[PDB]
Amino acid sequence: NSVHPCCDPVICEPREGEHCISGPCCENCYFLNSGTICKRARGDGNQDYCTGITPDCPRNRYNV
Amino acid sequence: NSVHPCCDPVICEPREGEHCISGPCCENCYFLNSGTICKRARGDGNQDYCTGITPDCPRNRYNV
Repeated sequence: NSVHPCCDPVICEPREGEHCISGPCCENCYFLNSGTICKRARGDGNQDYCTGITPDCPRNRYNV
Repeated sequence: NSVHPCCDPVICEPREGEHCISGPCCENCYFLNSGTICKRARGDGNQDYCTGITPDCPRNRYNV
């Protein structure tokens, strides 16, 4: 198929000015605001939140 | 010009099986053996060495 629209194929980094390529916490090449819920929990209210600085969805650190 | 031969443009990561894209300590998409000198010093013998796990040339930590 083809180049990811966020990717710069001569560097294998995101195009200059963009943050990221893909991930729960990446949207149109930019990081979602930290605090954005990226996964809800079955229920303690210990939900997983975006960091604002990575594209993944970190496990909430209060989880055992 | 064109895609870096190490780059996978649908992921913006190195092709599967390769380590890296470019850097003093990257060669043909693979990490140089750790211990490989990547820069000599003007002279204490405190040279900079590749790590075996990154493509950059770290400053030797014994440097003030």
